[PDB]
Amino acid sequence: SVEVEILLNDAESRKRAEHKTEDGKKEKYFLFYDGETVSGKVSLSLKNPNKRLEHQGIKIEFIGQIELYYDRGNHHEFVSLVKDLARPGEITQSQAFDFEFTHVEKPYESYTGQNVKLRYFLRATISRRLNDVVKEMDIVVHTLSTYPSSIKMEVGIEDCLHIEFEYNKSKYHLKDVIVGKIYFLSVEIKIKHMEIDIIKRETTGTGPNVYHENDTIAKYEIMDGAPESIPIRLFLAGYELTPTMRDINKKFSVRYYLNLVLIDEEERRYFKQQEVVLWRKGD
Repeated sequence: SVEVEILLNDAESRKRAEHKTEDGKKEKYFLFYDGETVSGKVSLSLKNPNKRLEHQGIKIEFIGQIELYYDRGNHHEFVSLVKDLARPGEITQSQAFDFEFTHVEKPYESYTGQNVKLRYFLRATISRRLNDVVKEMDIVVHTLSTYPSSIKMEVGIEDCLHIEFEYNKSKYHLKDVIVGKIYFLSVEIKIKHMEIDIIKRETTGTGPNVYHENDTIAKYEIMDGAPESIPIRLFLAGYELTPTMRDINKKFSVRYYLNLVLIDEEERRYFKQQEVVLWRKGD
């Protein structure tokens, strides 16, 4: 019947960004920042040159929403712009409709998680008696930040095991290098195994319940039994990372931790973790 296309102005002049979809594929989408105008045209193409198409209105929407997987039908839209493009009538010929949303709120970064998703899109809808012809084009949003000593964390019993991990920042951008050192200051118990992890914690809070998903992004092992310091360098740019996302519209958080892990000879596990705020540096 109809083929609806959504075409952005300055299409081939604007930046695209890679973003992983719920499946696992990484597609490229038009990248927008907070505030930016979103404009273009909704293109209608009559499959049958020779045939009207009746409708109860054509409209374009800019929507920003949070979708919780434990409540999948119930979208939480945080920004909705609606611009009606046509009154009910009929299309008797392929044609396009201009649209512009000036000043578009996009407070949060796009996120495709484990129990939750935050996406922006344009939706063009042709209302009809039977079923609406609906067309959605996702667009991706990024949030840039700008920022400016030593941070320490330690693990193990009292007299018999004291390990100290020291690193340069409490904040890192997504291409940064975590520069630190492991100090073995006391080792009366044999150490069977030790590692530094970077962990992504996704916290989704849907209804009375909160769900929690830990994802180990990077696992850096500390070798062979002769524990002196050992310098640590974790290269963030090698990993799939997103900025820290704190309490996004009180629906979910994505936070990152350095997780110090120590397994002794009696097989006792010693854990310590500390939050590092990730952020996106503007290119």
